[PDB]
Order: sequence, then structure tokens, then C-alpha cells
Amino acid sequence: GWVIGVNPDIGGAIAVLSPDGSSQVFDNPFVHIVVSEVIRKRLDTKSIIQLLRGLDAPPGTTAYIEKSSPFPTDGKQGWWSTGFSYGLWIASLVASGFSVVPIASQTWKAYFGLMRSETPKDDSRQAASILFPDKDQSLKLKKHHGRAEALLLAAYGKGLVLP
Amino acid sequence: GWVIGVNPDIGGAIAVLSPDGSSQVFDNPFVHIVVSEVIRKRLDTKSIIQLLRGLDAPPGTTAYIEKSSPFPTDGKQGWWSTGFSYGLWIASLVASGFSVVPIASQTWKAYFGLMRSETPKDDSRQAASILFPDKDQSLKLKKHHGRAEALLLAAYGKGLVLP
DNA sequence: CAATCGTAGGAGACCTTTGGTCTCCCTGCAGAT
DNA sequence: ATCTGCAGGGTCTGGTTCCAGACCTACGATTG
Ligand SMILES: [Mg+2]
Ligand SMILES: [Mg+2]
Repeated sequence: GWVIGVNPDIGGAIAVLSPDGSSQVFDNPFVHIVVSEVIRKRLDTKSIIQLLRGLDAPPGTTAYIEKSSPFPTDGKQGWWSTGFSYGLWIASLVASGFSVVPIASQTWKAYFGLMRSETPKDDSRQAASILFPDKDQSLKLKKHHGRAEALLLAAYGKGLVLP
Repeated sequence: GWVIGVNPDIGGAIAVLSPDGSSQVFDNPFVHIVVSEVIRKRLDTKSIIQLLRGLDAPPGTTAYIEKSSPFPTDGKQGWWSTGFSYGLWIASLVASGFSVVPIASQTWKAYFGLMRSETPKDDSRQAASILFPDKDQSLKLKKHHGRAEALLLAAYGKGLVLP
């Protein structure tokens, strides 16, 4: 049936797969906010809830979400932001009636044979373009790898196979 | 005029103040989760949303929430968990129809004259007991300071004053 | 169960398989074209 | 604007133009 895949971080996206084969992918809504006298991007909570409420996916649809797992060498702001983005998305999905299933990036990458790639973000856009050819135009920029990763997480959840 | 005050961390609480002067305070629901082969406490998303849905406070009620601000010397896990709990609560409150207003701890502490105390958690329980005497029995343990801080945040938002 | 103390910390999936091995980002800021 | 590269970082309020002063939290463990 329906499958949702969420790539939750600031350059992420939510992909929605319908039973008739169609797909949608939306960039994560964000806002600019002032923190410690500089500008930071933060997810836009109201817009995410509005987006989820507008989906045709019925209550109980599984929403796969990529599990938050920053490196010990990443900065503490990286740790805070990945936690924040994860919590915001999990509560939004639960409140909107979806069944949240966290998935490690290694899981869907291994499924599509994408591990240890020299060009992982390019490879993600290529794989997503082949699985979802009507999204090829929406994946033409390097910055679209977040869209590709959400689509691939959803594709994993739906059991799709590359040709 | 209803007022909600949320102390969002793992030992926190949500306080609800009604226009008739009554109050409720609920410990934050949590679950035990496995992470890196050890047990960690994490907020319980479903129980938080269920709790919010059961409140009598009408949509549009303001929910003051204590702003997340860990120290630079706190560990990266502390940074992740304060971010996660903050995001989970913000999305839960917005999805439940409440108007979220972040408040720094310094703001409500200064308002009640609590800064630079030798016993800050005891003083919070004492101040909350004086503002909400029918919660005195619910504030008598040292571990109840999370409840006290949620009540004081709500009291700040309502404009209450100590005698 | 409740209180207290002290430092500030990866996490996850699958193999080699009851421990071992290998994998994975993310943010924040500056720069160039 | 899009991309690229590199290191891994506090933040907030009241008082102004930056300063001064203030604030936790988590994750372990132990003791009764
Ligand atoms: Mg991502
Ligand atoms: Mg707190």
C-alpha cells in the first residue's frame, strides 16, 4: 500500500509512495532563526504538521525514518541538531497517525548495494532516478541528494528493486 | 485564560493552569530503550500526545516551554538528548493545537527572584508549593523539582506573584 | 525507591557469530564561481 | 545560487551597539 520515508535533517525530505505507483517528495520545510547572534536553519514545525495532514496516506501507514547517529568526532551542535530534528519528526509523524519505524542508513544503503561508494550522494540520486524516473528532473542538482535519500528509504520500505 | 508550562527533559513535567485557579502537573512519560547495548530513558512520544489530547485546555492555549541550552562542557549525549526532548515536545504541542512560546530558565527564575541560589532545586519546590499549595504533597521529594519547575514556568506565563 | 556524586560519554547491522568487524553520517561556517 | 571544503563549535537576557552575568542537562555509578 502506502509507504512514507523521512530523511529528517535540515537538508532532508519526506517521500510518499502510493499504491498506484506514483511518488511525491517534499523538501523539509525550514526557517531561519537567530542563535548566539548568528543565523541558523531549523525545521519548520508548523509546516511539517501541515504537510503531513495534507497527505492522502491513511492512518496507520508506516513512516520509515532514518535513525539519528552522529559521529563521536562531530560537534555538540551537530549532536543537538540531529536529536532535535529526529524528535520533531517522530512526534509529528505519531501525532499525524503514522506508524514510525526507525531505519539505519546502513540498512537501506546495503539493500541497494550503495555502501562504500566513492560518490555516495551522486550514487543516491542515480539510484533514485532509476527507481522513480518521473522524479529525474527533481534530482538533477547535487543538493537534491536529500530528496534521493528519502525516496530510497521509502523504496526500501516498499520492497522495490533496482533493474 | 488557560496556561501550559512544559519542562521538557527526562525528569521534567507539564503543568496546566485553569482559569478557575486549579492546577494539574504530570511527570513526563518515559520508556526504557536499548542504545549501544545499554539502557537509556527516553520520552514516550505516544503517551505525551495522549496526555495532551486529554487536556481540557482549549486549542490556542499558550504553552510556555523551557528553552534548551546545554553547557559547552556537557557531553555530546546531553546535547543530543536536550535537542531530542525539545523537538519531541514542540511538535507534540503544535500538533495538539497549542501556541508554543520558548522561555529561558533565566527569565522565570529572575521573575521569582530565584537566581544565584545555593539550593536552586529546593527553592523551586518551595516557591511552587507557595504558589500552588494544593500541590504541596506532590512537591515534598527532592526528585519533584521537575514538577516545581513546570509549575513555575506556567505561573510565570500566567503572571502570578509570590506573597 | 530516593538521594547523591562526578564527568561529559557513538551507534548500528551483520559476520567472523555468545564477541568481532565494519559501516554510517550530521552541522556550521567560509569560500569560490 | 549552487557547489565545495573543513572542523566539530554555547546560549540567553538585560543592558546596549558588545558587555556582563546567568542558566543547565545526561549518563553512569553508589549509598541508604
Ligand atoms: Mg539525512
Ligand atoms: Mg528541566
